[PDB]
Amino acid sequence: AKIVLVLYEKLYGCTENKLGIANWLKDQGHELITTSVLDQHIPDADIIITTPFHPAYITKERIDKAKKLKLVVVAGVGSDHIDLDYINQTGKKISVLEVTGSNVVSVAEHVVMTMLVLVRNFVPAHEQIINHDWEVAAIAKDAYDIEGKTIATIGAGRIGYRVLERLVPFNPKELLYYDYQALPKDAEEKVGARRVENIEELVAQADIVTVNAPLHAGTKGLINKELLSKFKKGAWLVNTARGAICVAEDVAAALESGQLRGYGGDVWFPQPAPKDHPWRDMRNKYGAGNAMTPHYSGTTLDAQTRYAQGTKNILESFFTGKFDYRPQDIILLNGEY
Amino acid sequence: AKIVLVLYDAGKHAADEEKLYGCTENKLGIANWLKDQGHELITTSDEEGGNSVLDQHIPDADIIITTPFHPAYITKERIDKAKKLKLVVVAGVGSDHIDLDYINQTGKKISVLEVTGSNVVSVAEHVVMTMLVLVRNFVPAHEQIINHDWEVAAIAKDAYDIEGKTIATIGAGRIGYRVLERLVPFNPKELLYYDYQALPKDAEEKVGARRVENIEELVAQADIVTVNAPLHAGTKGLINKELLSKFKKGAWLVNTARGAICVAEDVAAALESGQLRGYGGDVWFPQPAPKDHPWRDMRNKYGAGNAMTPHYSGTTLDAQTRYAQGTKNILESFFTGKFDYRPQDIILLNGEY
Repeated sequence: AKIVLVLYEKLYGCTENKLGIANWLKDQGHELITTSVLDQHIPDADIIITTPFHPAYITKERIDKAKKLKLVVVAGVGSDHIDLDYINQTGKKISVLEVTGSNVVSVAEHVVMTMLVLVRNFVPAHEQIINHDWEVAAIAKDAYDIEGKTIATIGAGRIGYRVLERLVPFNPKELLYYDYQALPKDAEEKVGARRVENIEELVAQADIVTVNAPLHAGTKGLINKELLSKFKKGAWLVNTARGAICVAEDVAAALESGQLRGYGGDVWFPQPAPKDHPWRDMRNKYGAGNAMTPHYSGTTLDAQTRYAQGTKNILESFFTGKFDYRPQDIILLNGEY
Repeated sequence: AKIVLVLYDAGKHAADEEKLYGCTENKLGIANWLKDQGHELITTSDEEGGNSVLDQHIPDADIIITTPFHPAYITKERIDKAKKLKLVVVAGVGSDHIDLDYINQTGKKISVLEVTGSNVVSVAEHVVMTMLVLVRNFVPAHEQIINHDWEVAAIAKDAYDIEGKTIATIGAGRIGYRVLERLVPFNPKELLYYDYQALPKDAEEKVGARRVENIEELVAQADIVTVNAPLHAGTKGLINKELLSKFKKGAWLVNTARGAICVAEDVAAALESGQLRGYGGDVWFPQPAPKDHPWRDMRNKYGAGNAMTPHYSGTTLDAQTRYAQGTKNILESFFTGKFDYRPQDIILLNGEY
């Protein structure tokens, strides 16, 4: 097989380290093309490996030109950059696989981290120290405990549920969720969560809201002026799902107005964020309430180790012709959903 | 009765937030209550040194109320002058600014009360937050954003999950234990503790904790170390060059206990050299921290690994509400002559432990 790897020492998901699989592949007798050129090699690539952290767009055109293409692998989780409906439509026997579950703990941790950072007002506290100041009242006047807060998640899938699990020992007043399906009843009692049936009702009673839902027509621009006006005044909002779920200027406006006390997360639209993106400079009235990071929560070194191993497991299932894939990793199995 | 209340001035910040009870402007929310009861409340931030408002009122104060976040040093010399003193209250937890020893050894009839339990959840949250910020490399990541940069690889190269890490606490009291409880669902490899007494086995198992009998073998195996112990002869300068050398290489260290438990320059050294990947916490010595305290500018090889804050973890608005209420409850027990204090609040009761 000819394999095209698109990226950008426990680092793996960069074009210098090659998922740590460069030798794993050559000593199996394969040719590895690693790039950050790709269009040169698509006509004869049997396999294309991508990363959601520097996504190569597997467009309609590229699919067309890929006459040998049998397999696209996402070394991580997220297929937004692959034209899956087109592959499906073509009738071509192209499998698309991802390392389902490899990102979830990492992002769930990031969410809880961000909540604590916003709630406890960590950002301006640390900024005082490094700027050689000390004024405790300036920090404490907007520092709260996460204990006693009502916390709501929009989406209770793999990431959202793991968020709830990590919140349980923090003694929130209550954990709430909105989703398109019920959590299995045992799973629900294990975190003490209560399902709320509509989004407006959910956000109205929440001190902290976290967005853990797929981007689709239903969630695109979901967090807009109108919805934000139904949040508790002074709520904290975290989003590590997708940038496009929020209306960027609407969020910034709600933070400046005090509708939100804080906003944080590591997802942006457009991404990578323009130098001028409103979420870089937005602050609450106290000059804080911003816990934005670049999109990295799922590229910790521990995550990368899981992506590397998972990519090998997928490749081995393909090379052997066993196709003994994990049901959960399959996005398309020979063009089929 | 005359009550002297020593707190910080919050200035502009006390106007911003009604719930900031622990400042001179807001007076623990008890000023009108005391007034309606006919007591005289002197509220001050001026605690040093001799001509101070505190020292002016000491000779006839019946009650002195203090805060760990701006501690009035209730020294032997002040105790001797305080001819009317019957009660010292800590509006919070922490009594190292008060000469308990002298009161107890003399047998002077002075009670010393604190609001036990009111601080613990706040500090425990702060420790877990600080663990996450360090391990996940949050500080330099947030810095990229506000600086108008975007370079994921520069962050990801020193970013880990907390899952699968070995995490050890030095001290398993009220705070150390609540840290362990909050770490359980993060799936660490193992939770460990060092302490001078064992946790009961039910408490140990609730959190999957294993006792390690000495600090050297505790830190030797821990990816993350958190210090949750009182300052005494066993802990003063505990975290020094020698002990640091025994830490797992690239460890993260969190201290929300007392600054003097660490040797400051030793921690800075271990961070620069890579013995520690990160250090964070809200405690300093001296305190407040001088503008040139080494923990301000210290960083790891990548210019990060610093999650220090000023000393505030126990003074969130939620904690202040509990301090203010607990203080009022103590004063009520005193004023009524019931002396129905919560047993856990009593440090000394008329000079006796």
